[PDB]
Amino acid sequence: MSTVPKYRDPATGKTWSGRGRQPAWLGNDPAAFLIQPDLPAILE
Repeated sequence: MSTVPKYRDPATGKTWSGRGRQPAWLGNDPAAFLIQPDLPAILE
């Protein structure tokens, strides 16, 4: 494992990571579906 998700579509649950060919759902407003640290990165 060497990469991590960056975006997640709220309509279908699909994900992307800022690498390779960009998704079709990405091509409208990137800020709407970005993944964010809603909880600390020190949790399991």
